[PDB]
Amino acid sequence: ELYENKPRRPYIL
Repeated sequence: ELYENKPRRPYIL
């Protein structure tokens, strides 16, 4: 729904 795509693009790949 929101910007829940944060754990898909972690600071450390």
